Amino acid sequence: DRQVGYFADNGVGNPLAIVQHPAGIHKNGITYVSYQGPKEDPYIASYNHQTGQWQGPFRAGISELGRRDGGKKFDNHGKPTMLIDDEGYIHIFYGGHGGQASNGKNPLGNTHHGANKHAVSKRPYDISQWEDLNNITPFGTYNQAIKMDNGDIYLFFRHGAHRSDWVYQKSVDNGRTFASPVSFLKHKRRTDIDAVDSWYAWAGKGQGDNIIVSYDYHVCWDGGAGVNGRGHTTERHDVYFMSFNTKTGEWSNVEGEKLVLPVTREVADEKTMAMRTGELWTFNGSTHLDAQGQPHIAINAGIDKGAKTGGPKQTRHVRWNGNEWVGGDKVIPQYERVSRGDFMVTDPENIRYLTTYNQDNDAVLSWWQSHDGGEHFVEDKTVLRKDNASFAISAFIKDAIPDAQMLVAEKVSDEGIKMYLVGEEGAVTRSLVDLKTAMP
Ligand SMILES: [Cl-]
Ligand SMILES: [K+]
Ligand SMILES: [Zn+2]
Repeated sequence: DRQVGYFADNGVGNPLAIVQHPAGIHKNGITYVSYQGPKEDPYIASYNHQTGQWQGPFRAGISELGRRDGGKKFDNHGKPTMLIDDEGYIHIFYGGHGGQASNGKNPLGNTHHGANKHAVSKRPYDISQWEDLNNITPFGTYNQAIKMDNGDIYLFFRHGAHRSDWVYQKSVDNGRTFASPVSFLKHKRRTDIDAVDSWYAWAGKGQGDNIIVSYDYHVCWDGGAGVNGRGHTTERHDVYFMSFNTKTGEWSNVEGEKLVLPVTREVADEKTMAMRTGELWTFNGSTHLDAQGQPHIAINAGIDKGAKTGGPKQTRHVRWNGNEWVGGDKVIPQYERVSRGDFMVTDPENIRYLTTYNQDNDAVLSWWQSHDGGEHFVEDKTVLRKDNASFAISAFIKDAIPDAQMLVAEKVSDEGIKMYLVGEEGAVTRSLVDLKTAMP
């Protein structure tokens, strides 16, 4: 036998992403991890830090996205999001790319394919057996699950495909029933151009009973519209910020001004804009508060080189300094390829990213540290590096301990992808004999 750096070897497509979060959660000495496996089904494993033992992976549900007739080989939008409820049941939200006509008429958006789904463990703290609840709307993409101190559960998602509101559904009974969706970002026709307001959001815990949300704007062009008939692209710009007080129900901007829901583009431009990106095209990141309660934002942006996706985008750091939004500098200086990363912040000046980028054809995952509030970062330890590969990463694990902070997928082909749990220094290893016995 020997120890290997990966805990599973069956990921497909992009098995992880920062937007589907948490992908993993630490509780009581156990780190639970989830990722997208064969047929885009959600798989879950766990590591016991005291005994050194891995369990799983086990399949938690059956995704429609892996059973489509034709189309893109892998969809990836239904990779899993995890939550542990106050009774210890593990919930997995997965499978959705906006629903389809067979599910109904979507009253808050359009559709695409794949009903959004919700599985729960049959027993508390036991990842081996699952049951379906599917008690959330099927018209969902981009699940983000948050549990408050009182046990209430909020699931944030886009209520359909592009031309859809962003919503949450709230449960007060440990995820067994959910109230109807509440729209917090509005989609609607623009009156000045042939496009629809569309959004991408990342919701996370704030302090106290607050949830914080960073988001970018998608110019969702009608077919044949735009410059020289360019038509529909992934064009996105800018980054915005707002907060949700879950006790009162009210939303506000960084200065505490209250917002009427759902927030429109016009209100957002007036009240919640955090950093304009000019002509740069964006891909949203994440947001976290510093020790003074001030929001910091990771936003990816890059030059539009004429592709349907614009061009490669690099992570940049933005923060509220107490009086104004500042920043926008790239985390990796002078880097012009693709970078992604999540960050931790303590004092407002002290920010650390765990970021992936490529050097030549090698995939790198390394820590980058700033002590000047994100104007300059310096690379510190590399936690994982693989030749002839690229990495997909999760957001930081909920309540992570130093040994197990982020999930990484070593993309080489689009199947058989090795999955890694990494900490401050490197991977949490697994016995190869154990892994082979466990792999389904
Ligand atoms: Cl990119
Ligand atoms: K990502
Ligand atoms: Zn669109």
